[PDB]
Amino acid sequence: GSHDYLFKLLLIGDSGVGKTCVLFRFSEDAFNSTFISTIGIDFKIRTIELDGKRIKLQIWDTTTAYYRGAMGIMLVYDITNEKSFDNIRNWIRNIEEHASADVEKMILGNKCDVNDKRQVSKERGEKLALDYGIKFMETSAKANINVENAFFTLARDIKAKMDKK
Ligand SMILES: Nc1nc2c(ncn2[C@@H]2O[C@H](COP(=O)(O)OP(=O)(O)O)[C@@H](O)[C@H]2O)c(=O)[nH]1
Ligand SMILES: [Mg+2]
Repeated sequence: GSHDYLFKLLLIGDSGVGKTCVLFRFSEDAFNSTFISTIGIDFKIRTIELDGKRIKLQIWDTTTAYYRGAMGIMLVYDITNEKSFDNIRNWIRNIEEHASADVEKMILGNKCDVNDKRQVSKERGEKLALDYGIKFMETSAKANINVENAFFTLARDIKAKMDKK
């Protein structure tokens, strides 16, 4: 090594988009468990393996002094809620103002399992992401679609930058 890695990640997005479920699916493989109380757990930690190294992810759930340690940000909307998607512009603008200069970013279109109630097309999300030069994927905390993908991707981008300088 013998460097150790702890990446502080932040979930941000409108109330109700699934931030807490994303966090608890990734860290406990749970969704609407009757055994887990989520109140008021501020973060969860999961360790992943990258390049043979054990990377600690400290993932926080819901102005500068708010983005203080954050190295990566998941910008979350709900594919069944157009307004939550529309507010992503605003979240991006806030992050640009108050977060670290080079914070790594990713947009998540969550609840992609609810296809009969979809209000935001995958195409709309992809185009918005492409416009800001931000990575994108559709997720489901319920079905465990792209939740690991999202975190592994962001972590890789943080590590790649950190391993340069
Ligand atoms: N079907 C489905 N429902 C979800 C998903 N993620 C969250 N939810 C539901 O959406 C609601 C809001 O989720 P929550 O995690 O509390 O949102 P938060 O306000 O962003 O913390 C809850 O009823 C969740 O069960 C998902 O991927 N699929
Ligand atoms: Mg929550």
